[PDB]
Amino acid sequence: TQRLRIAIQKKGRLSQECQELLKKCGVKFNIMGERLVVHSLNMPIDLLLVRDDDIPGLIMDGVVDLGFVGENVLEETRLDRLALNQRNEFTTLRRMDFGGCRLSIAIEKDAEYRGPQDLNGKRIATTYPQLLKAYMDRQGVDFSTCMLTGSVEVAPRAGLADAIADLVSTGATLEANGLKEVEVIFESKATLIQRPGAFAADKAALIDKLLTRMHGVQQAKESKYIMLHVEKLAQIKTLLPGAEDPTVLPLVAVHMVSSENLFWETMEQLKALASSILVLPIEKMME
Amino acid sequence: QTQRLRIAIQKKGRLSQECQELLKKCGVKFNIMGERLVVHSLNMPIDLLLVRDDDIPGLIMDGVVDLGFVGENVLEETRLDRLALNQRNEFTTLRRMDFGGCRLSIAIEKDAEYRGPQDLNGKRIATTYPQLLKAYMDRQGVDFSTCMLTGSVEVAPRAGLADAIADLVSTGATLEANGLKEVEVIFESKATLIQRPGAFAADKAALIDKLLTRMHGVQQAKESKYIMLHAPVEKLAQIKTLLPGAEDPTVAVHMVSSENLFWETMEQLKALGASSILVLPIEKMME
Amino acid sequence: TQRLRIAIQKKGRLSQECQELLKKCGVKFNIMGERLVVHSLNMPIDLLLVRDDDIPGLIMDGVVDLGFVGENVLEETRLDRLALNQRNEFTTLRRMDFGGCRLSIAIEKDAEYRGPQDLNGKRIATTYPQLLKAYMDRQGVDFSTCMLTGSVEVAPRAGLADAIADLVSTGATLEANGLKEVEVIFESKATLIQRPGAFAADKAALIDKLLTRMHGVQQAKESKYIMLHVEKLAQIKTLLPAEDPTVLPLKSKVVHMVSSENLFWETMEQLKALASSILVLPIEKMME
Amino acid sequence: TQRLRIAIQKKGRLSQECQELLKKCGVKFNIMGERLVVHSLNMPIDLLLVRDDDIPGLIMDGVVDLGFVGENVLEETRLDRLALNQRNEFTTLRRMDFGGCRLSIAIEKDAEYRGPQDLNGKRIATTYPQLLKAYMDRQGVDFSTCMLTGSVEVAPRAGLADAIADLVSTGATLEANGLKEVEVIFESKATLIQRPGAFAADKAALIDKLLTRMHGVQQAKESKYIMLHAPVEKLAQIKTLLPGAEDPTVPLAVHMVSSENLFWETMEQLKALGASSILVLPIEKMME
Amino acid sequence: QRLRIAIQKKGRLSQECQELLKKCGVKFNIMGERLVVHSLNMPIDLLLVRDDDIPGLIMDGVVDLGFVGENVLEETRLDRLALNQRNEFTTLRRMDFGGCRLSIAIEKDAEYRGPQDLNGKRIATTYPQLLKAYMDRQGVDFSTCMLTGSVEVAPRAGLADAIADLVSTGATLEANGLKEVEVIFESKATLIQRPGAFAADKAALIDKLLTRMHGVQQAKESKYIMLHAPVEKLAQIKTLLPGAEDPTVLPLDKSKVAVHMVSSENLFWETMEQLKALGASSILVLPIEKMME
Amino acid sequence: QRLRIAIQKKGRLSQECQELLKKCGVKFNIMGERLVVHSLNMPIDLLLVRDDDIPGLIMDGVVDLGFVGENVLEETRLDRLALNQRNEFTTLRRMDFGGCRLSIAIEKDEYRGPQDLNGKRIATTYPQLLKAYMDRQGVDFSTCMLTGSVEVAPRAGLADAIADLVSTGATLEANGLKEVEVIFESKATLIQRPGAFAADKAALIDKLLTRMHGVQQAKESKYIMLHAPVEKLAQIKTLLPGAEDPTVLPLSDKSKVAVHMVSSENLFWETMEQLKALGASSILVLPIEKMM
Ligand SMILES: Nc1ncnc2c1ncn2[C@@H]1O[C@H](COP(=O)(O)OP(=O)(O)OP(=O)(O)O)[C@@H](O)[C@H]1O
Ligand SMILES: Nc1ncnc2c1ncn2[C@@H]1O[C@H](COP(=O)(O)OP(=O)(O)OP(=O)(O)O)[C@@H](O)[C@H]1O
Ligand SMILES: O=P(O)(O)OC[C@H]1O[C@H](OP(=O)(O)OP(=O)(O)O)[C@H](O)[C@@H]1O
Ligand SMILES: O=P(O)(O)OC[C@H]1O[C@H](OP(=O)(O)OP(=O)(O)O)[C@H](O)[C@@H]1O
Ligand SMILES: [Mg+2]
Ligand SMILES: [Mg+2]
Repeated sequence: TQRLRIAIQKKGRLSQECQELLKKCGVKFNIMGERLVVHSLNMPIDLLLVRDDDIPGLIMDGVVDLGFVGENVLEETRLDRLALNQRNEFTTLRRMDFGGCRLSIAIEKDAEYRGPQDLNGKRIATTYPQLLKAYMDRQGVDFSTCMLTGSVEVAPRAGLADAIADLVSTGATLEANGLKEVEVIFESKATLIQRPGAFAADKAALIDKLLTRMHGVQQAKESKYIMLHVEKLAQIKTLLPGAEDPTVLPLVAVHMVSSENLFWETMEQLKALASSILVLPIEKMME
Repeated sequence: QTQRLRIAIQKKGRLSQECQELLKKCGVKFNIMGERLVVHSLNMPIDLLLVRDDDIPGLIMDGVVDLGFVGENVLEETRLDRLALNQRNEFTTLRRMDFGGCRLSIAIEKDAEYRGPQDLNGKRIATTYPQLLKAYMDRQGVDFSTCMLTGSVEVAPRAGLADAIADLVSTGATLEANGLKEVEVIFESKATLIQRPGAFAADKAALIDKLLTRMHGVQQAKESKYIMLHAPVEKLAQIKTLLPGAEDPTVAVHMVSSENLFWETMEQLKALGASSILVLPIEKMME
Repeated sequence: TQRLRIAIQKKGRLSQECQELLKKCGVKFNIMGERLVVHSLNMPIDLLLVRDDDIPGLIMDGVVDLGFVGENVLEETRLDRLALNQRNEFTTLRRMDFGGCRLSIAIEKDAEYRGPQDLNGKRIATTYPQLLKAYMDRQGVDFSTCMLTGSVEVAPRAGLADAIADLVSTGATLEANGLKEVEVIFESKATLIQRPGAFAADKAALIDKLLTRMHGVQQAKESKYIMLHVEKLAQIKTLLPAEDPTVLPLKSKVVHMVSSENLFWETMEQLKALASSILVLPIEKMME
Repeated sequence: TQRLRIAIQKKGRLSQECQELLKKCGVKFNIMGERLVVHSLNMPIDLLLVRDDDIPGLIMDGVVDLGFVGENVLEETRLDRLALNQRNEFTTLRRMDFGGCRLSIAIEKDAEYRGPQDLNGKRIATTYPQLLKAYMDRQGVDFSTCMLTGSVEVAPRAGLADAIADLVSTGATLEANGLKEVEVIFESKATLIQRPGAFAADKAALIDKLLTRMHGVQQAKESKYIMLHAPVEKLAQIKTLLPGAEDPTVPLAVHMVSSENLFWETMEQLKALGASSILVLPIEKMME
Repeated sequence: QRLRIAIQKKGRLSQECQELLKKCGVKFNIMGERLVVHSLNMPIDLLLVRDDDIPGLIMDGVVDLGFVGENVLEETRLDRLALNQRNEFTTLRRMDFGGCRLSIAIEKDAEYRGPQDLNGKRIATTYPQLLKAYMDRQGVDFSTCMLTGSVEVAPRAGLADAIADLVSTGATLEANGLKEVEVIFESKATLIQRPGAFAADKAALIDKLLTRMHGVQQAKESKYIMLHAPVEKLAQIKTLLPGAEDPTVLPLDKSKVAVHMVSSENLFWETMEQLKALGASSILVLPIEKMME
Repeated sequence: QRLRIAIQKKGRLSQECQELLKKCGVKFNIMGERLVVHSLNMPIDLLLVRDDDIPGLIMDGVVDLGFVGENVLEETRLDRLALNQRNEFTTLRRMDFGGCRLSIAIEKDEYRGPQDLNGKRIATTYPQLLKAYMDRQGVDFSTCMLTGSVEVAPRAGLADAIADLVSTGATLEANGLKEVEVIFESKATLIQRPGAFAADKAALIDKLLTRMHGVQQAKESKYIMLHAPVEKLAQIKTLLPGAEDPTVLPLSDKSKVAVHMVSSENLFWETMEQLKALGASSILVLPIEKMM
């Protein structure tokens, strides 16, 4: 009567990473190419392959149960809706470790920027007018907008705007168009959100199972099994944060699980205190 | 000291290449330097702006560019979205292109009955072109709900999001893939060349006029052909009828057609007893 | 079936060139990707996108009306069938100017070959055992076979056979595997064949229309409009071969005419040796 | 002085997975482009990159020593050969954990199938006529065949046959062409077979070394080092949930090696018994 | 014994050279990374070599003809004149391809009124000889920094005040904080011949090939033009197109006449617009595949 | 002021060098064809230069460290010693990548050994390394210096033989030649400009080197767990001279014991087979991501 409906961006780098995570969590399915409803083989789950821009909208209107989407698109649509008294409520279940990107202010290379107040009175081009307003209201700076749905980087050289606010990762497009990033106003990752309202306890249990699995996939990526050699224990313990007590062994030899990746800096700190520092990977876990 | 003529063309898409091709066939020289979105003409006082197609009517309507290449569908949808918010919406149409053809069509599920528009009365319809859909349904006097999606419209029926859809179509591939059939053409679009409203410096006026006359000539050369054939003298008046064109045939008949010869026309000519039908191309012309 | 059914190889260089020719002849259709029956929008025609290997078989069993296929696959299947008294009759409508390739005998680079008789008693690997037999029987030379359905070029170095008979265009694979082409046994192009038996006169008329159009597409590719500059006219006429040249008005000068073949440099040079202001214009479309 | 000759499919899914396994077993070699005989650098082994369809043929004619091939192609060729009294004997050394796929009967979507008997008298298209016959004889149902070398999915919509028997995984091709899978007739994996007859004891020892290593490569894929905390209550139950060879070692803490992959379901079972800090470490290489 | 022709093995210059030999009716197929290539239908061998070695090979008589950038030719001529090595050759024809330009570039945030602003600055280049030729001609002293590539590194790295590189996009310059400020050499590809005497057969062959290349160029440039003009305007139209043969004229009533003729250049729009202005009509331009005066 | 490192701009050698700096915790992103690259998290500049210029730059002190083929380093050292130019530098570490070999090749159709080259003309892009080789074999030859497409020379009648870089024989077979003699086997190397550093910059190079050592040691090393008879333990220890002292745990019973330890090399199958032969069982090898 009702399977769990999950909205994923149809095509994009964000799509593969979302499909990959559902599969790493033991959700089996095949995309029957260009068909946009995908039925899970082994679980009572439907995938809807939609434009990312529509996903907050769908989640907010209860029309799907779960949704994978950029924090940037989500917050922009929430604000566009709050501006029209449209329902804008949802529950955030988990932040992904992917889809990273940032909304940044950019100006022409040949231009001085001491801070946000240097934009007071200038026109700014953006595809994220709401997130730009939120930032400039917070900095108390007045500006004009120039709304373009893309090719934002055109606007300054084209005499359309004094500056822009765009998504950025590399800065290739910026250099190409005579611009430099000068201010991060929003840092986004993908996020997994849930429609508002009540859930059948079966469907509740399913989402809980899925989430616990996602937690495990992340914890295995991050965590590491560390073995080292003597008798300077408590300081070493502090230098390697983790959940459980380290087991201390025979000839001292310490075995334990880090919660974070071991960095070179940390390894170097340990030699400065320790010897035979090993880090083994962890394929799978559940605390 | 003066602002160059600024022309907006879609940055990336089918429509982009065909527009760049035509400016070059009209003797406008320019080279695209990668992801740079302002392009300066080498030999003419012209700038190109490589923007999203959806923003072009917007730009033209706000006078911020001079000329714009855009789908008749995007243009009419944005004119209506704007008239609904008392925003500018005025522009002048210079010329319809012989490219960018496509149609907005209503589609429903394959195994479902459609006698005519009235069968949609009260159904919810998903579309990226809410205004053009409204225009059509008001003309047919049928009431319906909308469901706005920014893309992947074809998802909506199978997903239980809407009873039907209104999408761009050519082949039907996406429709068949998603369990739908086109049942009703509501808008037929080609690309068009529009001009911002208001006054033009007579230099810039003269330039647009030169460009238009050249565009006419590049189209006339595509359409026109030099034809040479042998016929029975008796069949002359009939042959004349079969080949519409501007000038009289010379004497063996030599002449220039205004339309492309189809096979069917050539077969008609052999039937009149004409022989050695040649069609030579015309690279360039000006009546 | 009441629509004309045409078999085309599904995917391959041969596929594009076949679709292209049907479209140049005014047959409109869209491949709805991975769907293997394609219905024409504007003509009573179905396309079946099948393996090339099955097309002679389908044409011979009347199950399709027309078929585009390599002359090599066609003749091999005809012979495999004649060997099992299976129906192997069909009608060839036209040879294509595409799908060119050749079955060639290849041996190891460091090996001597004075002619076919140097293969007498040797084992030969091929995916075309029938065409190989036809060749060797014609040369009266006895040999063993080693049948492999591909990667034929492996056989000598692998000690499977003394030589091979493979399709060739470049010879990349041959050099890579230590071999040289030494003898062309079969030259193939694609060909358009028709099932045997009777046709409804409507369906007959349709195939005839299509063929006349294909003839015109080819004739326009080959032909050229030539204009040049009084004695030696009859000789010039001979040098440029299907109509009288119209004799120019402007003595010192003159000539306008249509060649049936491409003008080659050699021919142009011959003309200067006799002529001046030699022009060649293309012909987009024609019907003699 | 003849090296051990191993046949692997030249190009396909099955190729990479076979090359990968030879390398994981310490056979070094480099593919030099379109070259089809590949010599091992460090072992007395040649690889032959041939069409998969020819591999059972080669193994059965003793012309190669070992062969990697789909169980489906192998059984079809054994039967096609037994039907022509050609040599069809070989020895199966080991079944691979890759190349999974299944031959399935498919019919048109909007058509009823209660079971095999619904096919009695229908024509069926397939590239695997023998495996289809084997299945239908077992179910005692009579049918016609329509042999196609590929694009089988065309046949029903094209009016060439009532149903088909094709390889299937997702169903994409089937949906695209108006068909539904309704009956699995053969489940295949890749398999490693040996030519029949005697082996020199050196070459025997080498195949045995290779097999023992393959066993170890598989055992390392399957096996995992698991570390967890549990109540001493529910220990015997935990033992049952993690099958392996050795007893688990046990301050708190259980260390052991599983013989199977831990699934999420099993990990969830363990948390339910009240176990905590469940780790699974990979094993690159092993030998019991 | 055959005609030996050197062409750059791989590069934009390679395709355009192979294309031209084929358009001239020389048949051959490249079998991958095979570098000595025989023509099927003509007594001609192709050598696929590095562009930098081609002037060298032609100058040492080891090949007969060579396709190469004017820039690498002049750089090697000078490198050789500096070592009293043979630097003599004959130039047969300038190509209408292989365009590129050696330019001086300096840091964006720096003042440059002209070449004299380089006096005493260090300059990086892959073309040390052409750089010297330029600086001698402007009478300016400078230091060099020779690098075989990645020239654009030098200024940002504090290796050099300026650079002289091949320049095309501008992207690399902007990326590295530089601006082109001065063109020192504009190159096209050229076809050169080894020095010495030729067997008259081999002479005749090169002459045939050259005449064919002339024809391929003349067909690119030329157009068959058909128009209507007032008979009074004909002589004037003739004057406006010095690129023309004498037109064949036919009457149509007697006001206008129909003119058919071959231009030597393409008609620009501007010229076509000039013709409408004289009161000509129905100006058509047909392409020409192949031709020979 | 900051540490300047030269790496080949584009080539297989480039990726492997960038990869190693990142595996050593140096953060940076290449913004297209920008050639001076600043590290985000360390006082380190990267220069993306042509490989041929790297020895030159290191030798002229203009950069601090340089990643480069042993072959181009030795060729430029010799080109320079021939012009009394400074050719001094310090070698920090040999890489386990950038393998390739300069080989002599002649026409397929007689070569008994190097003396068969006496008096023949030879084409190469490495004229110095060719001279070094021929001097070492005491053989005289003519040269033909070309910057590339060396394999042309014999078929073209320019030269009797060639000396080229080789990996596959493809180009050789294509052009009617056979490799007959390896004259130089190269790997990439990490070299340092000559002179004094400043103890900050000294400390940094030392940190980087120790990290590179650790990345290599983790590639090579393995955590091995096995069962053996207690009697066989000392013998097993001997068989793995690559080992730490094993932690040994008794089972259940006292017959077999369980041994956990770290090899310095990977275990070959052959070694694992040797261990089963001593009557060890349940030989497991786990990977090691990182170590020190
Ligand atoms: N088959 C087709 N489907 C869609 N648009 C088509 C088609 N054929 C022509 N067009 C034309 O292309 C125009 C824009 O094409 P394009 O594919 O760039 O659109 P888009 O995907 O909406 O782009 P954008 O990134 O601006 O949203 C349409 O407005 C229409 O006029
Ligand atoms: N989804 C799949 N569909 C078909 N075969 C599969 C699939 N997955 C695995 N296989 C296996 O791969 C084997 C051969 O793979 P491949 O795709 O190269 O075959 P092929 O295209 O029939 O090859 P050939 O060129 O020899 O005709 C099959 O016989 C089967 O055992
Ligand atoms: O079915 P065809 O005639 O081949 O046309 C393909 C259709 O698919 C696209 O729209 P769609 O809304 O499906 O794409 P989206 O994922 O961008 O929303 C495109 O705009 C075409 O209309
Ligand atoms: O349906 P899926 O599980 O996605 O499997 C893909 C299908 O593609 C192949 O058939 P195809 O129609 O391509 O036949 P051909 O190889 O002869 O063209 C293969 O036999 C599979 O059945
Ligand atoms: Mg759009
Ligand atoms: Mg197969």
